Formats: sequence, C-alpha cells, structure tokens
Amino acid sequence: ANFLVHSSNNFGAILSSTNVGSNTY
Amino acid sequence: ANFLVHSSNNFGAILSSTNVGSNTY
Amino acid sequence: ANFLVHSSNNFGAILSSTNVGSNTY
Amino acid sequence: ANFLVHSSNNFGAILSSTNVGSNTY
Amino acid sequence: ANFLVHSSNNFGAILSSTNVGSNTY
Amino acid sequence: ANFLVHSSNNFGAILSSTNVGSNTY
Amino acid sequence: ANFLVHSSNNFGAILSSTNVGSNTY
Amino acid sequence: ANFLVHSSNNFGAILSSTNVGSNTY
Amino acid sequence: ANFLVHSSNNFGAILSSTNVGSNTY
Amino acid sequence: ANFLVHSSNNFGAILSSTNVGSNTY
Repeated sequence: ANFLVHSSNNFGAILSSTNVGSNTY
Repeated sequence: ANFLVHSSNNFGAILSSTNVGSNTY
Repeated sequence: ANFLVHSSNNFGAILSSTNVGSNTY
Repeated sequence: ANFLVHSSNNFGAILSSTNVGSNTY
Repeated sequence: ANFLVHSSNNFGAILSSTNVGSNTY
Repeated sequence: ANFLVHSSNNFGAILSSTNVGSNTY
Repeated sequence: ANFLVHSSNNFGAILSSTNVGSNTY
Repeated sequence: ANFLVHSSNNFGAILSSTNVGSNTY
Repeated sequence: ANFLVHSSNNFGAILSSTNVGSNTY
Repeated sequence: ANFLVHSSNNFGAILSSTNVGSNTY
C-alpha cells in the first residue's frame, strides 16, 4: 500500500488505512 | 491498494480503507 | 483497489472501502 | 474497484463499497 | 466496479455497492 | 417543547420539530 | 425548548429543532 | 434553550437547534 | 442558551446552535 | 451563553455556537 494526502484546512481528523485483522479506532 | 485524498475544510473525519478481516471503527 | 476523494466542507464522515470478510464500523 | 467522490457540504456520512462476504456497518 | 458520486448538502447517508454474498448494513 | 431521541444505526436523517411559520427543509 | 439525544452509530445526520420563521436546511 | 447530547460512534453529523429567522445549513 | 455535550468516538462532526438570523454552515 | 463539553476520542470536529448574523463554517 502507498498513497498521497492533500487537504486544505480540514479541522476534522482524516483516516485511511488497510486492515487484515482487528483494530480499535 | 493506493489512493489520493483531496478536501476543502471538511470538519468531519474522512475514512477509507479495505478490509479482509474484522475491525472496530 | 485505488481511488480519489474530493469534497467541500462535508461535516459528515465519508466512508468507502471494499471488504471480503467481517468488519465493525 | 476504483472510484471518485465529489460532494458539497453533505452533513451525512457517505458510504460506498463492494463486498463478497459479511460486514457490519 | 467503478463510479462517481456527486451531491449537494445531503444530510442523509448515501449507500451504493455490489454484493455477491452476505452483508449487514 | 422537549424530547428524547434514541436510535440504532439509522443511516437516514431523522427530523422532528414544531413550526408556527414557514420553513424550508 | 430542552432535549436529550441518544444514538448508536447512526451514519445519518440527525435533525431536530423548532422554528417560528423561515430556515434553509 | 438548554440540552444534553449523548452518542456512540455516530459517523454522521448531528444537528439540533432552534430558529426564529433564516439560516443556511 | 446553555448545554452539555457527551460523546464516544463520533467520527462525525456534531453541530448544535440557535439562530435568529442567517448563517452558512 | 455558557456550556460544558465532554468527549471521548471523537476523531470528528465538534461544533456548537449561537448566531444572530451571518457566518461561514
């Protein structure tokens, strides 16, 4: 996996991933 | 998997992924 | 899988993925 | 699978995916 | 599968996918 | 007017109010 | 007016108010 | 007006208010 | 106006207010 | 206006206010 992120004053929290097993956000 | 993100002042939290197994957002 | 995201002040949380197995949003 | 997302101040949460097996939104 | 999404202040949650097997929205 | 809201994963947008005059949803 | 809100993973946008005059959702 | 908000992982944007005049959500 | 907010990992953006005149969310 | 805020790992951006005139979120 590989990626680019671009944003303009996003007050929110951006999330992006890939998962095969469990995780707790 | 590979991706680009563009946004303009999104106060919300963006989410994008791919999963094969369990996960807890 | 590969993708682009564009948005303008979406207060909501965007979600997009692909799954083969279980997941808990 | 590959896609583009465009939106203008959607307070709601957008969802789009593809699934072969179970998932819990 | 590939797609474009456009919307204007939809407070609701948009959903679109394709499935071959079970899923729980 | 006073109220309680309870819901379980409603993807839709809930609306409830009271009005005396005009309004544009 | 006074109120309580409870919800469990509603992806949608909840709305509740009271109005006497115009408004644009 | 006075209120309490409780929620559990609502990805959507919650909205509640009261209005007497115009507004643009 | 006075209020309390409680939430548990809401990825979305919560909004609550009161308005007498115009506003642009 | 006076208020309390409590939250637990909300990745999203919380918003609450009161307005009499215009504003651009």
